[PDB]
Amino acid sequence: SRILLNNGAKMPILGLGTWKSPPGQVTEAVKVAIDVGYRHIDCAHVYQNENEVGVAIQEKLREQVVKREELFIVSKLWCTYHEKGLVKGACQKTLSDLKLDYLDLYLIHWPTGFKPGKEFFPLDESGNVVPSDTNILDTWAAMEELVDEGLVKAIGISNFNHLQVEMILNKPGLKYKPAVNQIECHPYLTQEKLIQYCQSKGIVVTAYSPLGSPDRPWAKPEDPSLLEDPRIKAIAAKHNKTTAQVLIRFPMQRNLVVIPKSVTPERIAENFKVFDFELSSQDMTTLLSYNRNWRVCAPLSCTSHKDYPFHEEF
Ligand SMILES: NC(=O)c1ccc[n+]([C@@H]2O[C@H](COP(=O)([O-])OP(=O)(O)OC[C@H]3O[C@@H](n4cnc5c(N)ncnc54)[C@H](OP(=O)(O)O)[C@@H]3O)[C@@H](O)[C@H]2O)c1
Ligand SMILES: O=C(O)Cc1nn(Cc2nc3cc(C(F)(F)F)ccc3s2)c(=O)c2ccccc12
Repeated sequence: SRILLNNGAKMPILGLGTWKSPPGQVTEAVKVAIDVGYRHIDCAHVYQNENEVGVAIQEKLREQVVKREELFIVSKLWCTYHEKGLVKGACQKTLSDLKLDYLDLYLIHWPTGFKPGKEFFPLDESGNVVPSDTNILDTWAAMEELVDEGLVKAIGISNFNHLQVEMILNKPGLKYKPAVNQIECHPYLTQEKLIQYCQSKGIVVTAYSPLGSPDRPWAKPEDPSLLEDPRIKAIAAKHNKTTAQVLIRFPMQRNLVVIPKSVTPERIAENFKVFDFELSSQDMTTLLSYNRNWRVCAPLSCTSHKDYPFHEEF
């Protein structure tokens, strides 16, 4: 159920995603997730619900359902906080909201720095994202100070291409290698080259949007829909599982961590019931064959940033 990180800690391979979970419902989702066995929760300041996630963890600690040491809590440094002088503050905001004294894992959320300010997505008069003049290495160094201060046990990156990861690995005077690279990954975006790269460097990959993010706010009706793909439904039916269950078990058999999101109690329980079956060799091969290089997260508004990650092949 856990994968060994390069800081000596073990990370639960199945976690709960919290992007688009309203504060209205996320407290309940987390409480239930913890009741049915989740120990990993994936969070972010930009998700605007960390207080409410905090509320649920604190209550379950107090109910004596779980202890802190058994929980693996992940958050992410948003783009507007890449300046080295802003990083600790941003982490401590997250810590305070979550009502925690440490994070198990803190990620650079995107490789791209945006103009610091109140707005999460600063756009100019004409809709282009306004970048900041930060660079990956300076931001990484700032992430390193958080480990050395005991605020976070591990640090990592998200949405970095293999050259951006290589930049960090080759940093003269590097203090900590990234532990995790969290990237979009599912049968329509199978990431074979970037996964092979990361795992060859002892960097654990976390798969996000594993169900295709049907609730992503820019969805178009003509877009491919993983959960409704009849080819996947057919794999599911043969195993007497749901398509979500197939889609969650798929990265697990690639030695990935996976973080499906739900606020629906029934689905939170369903999604965790994936350690009682296996996908066969043909199933895995079949699912990888559905790759189309289609991304949930890849906005036109960011494509001119110097650090945009998705120009490179991988
Ligand atoms: N690092 C980054 O840049 C980044 C980017 C995107 C996502 N992430 C993380 O990855 C997590 C997962 O990705 P995601 O939120 O984009 O989407 P996802 O997990 O692929 O899909 C979530 C959608 O699927 C529905 N769903 C969940 N379980 C289901 C089931 N058993 N049957 C049918 N529908 C089900 C959910 O509905 P209900 O909730 O209404 O039940 C929701 O609409 C995020 O929440 C976030 O923590 C990180
Ligand atoms: O961030 C999440 O976890 C989910 C997420 N994704 N996206 C699509 C994005 N695509 C990006 C692309 C870059 C890029 F690096 F590529 F330029 C940088 C930043 C972003 S945000 C959003 O617009 C968003 C808005 C609010 C809360 C969460 C999200």
